Amino acid sequence: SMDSRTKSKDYCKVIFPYEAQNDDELTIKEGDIVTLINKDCIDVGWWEGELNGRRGVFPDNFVKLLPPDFEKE
Repeated sequence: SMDSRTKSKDYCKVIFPYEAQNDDELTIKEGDIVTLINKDCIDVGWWEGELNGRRGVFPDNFVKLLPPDFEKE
């Protein structure tokens, strides 16, 4: 039962579609919401998040970081 138990979290709204080229990547569909878990370093413009129970990496250029007020959990 993979779940999150932390206060310092982050959420992002899928602005555009993006299929994970591999298991290492994460798939996202426009309109959906991805939970930001980590943030790549050498991968400028890429962040690590989770969606539909799938954790991976995706282009930050295809997602919109939610405000500090918007908090699902």
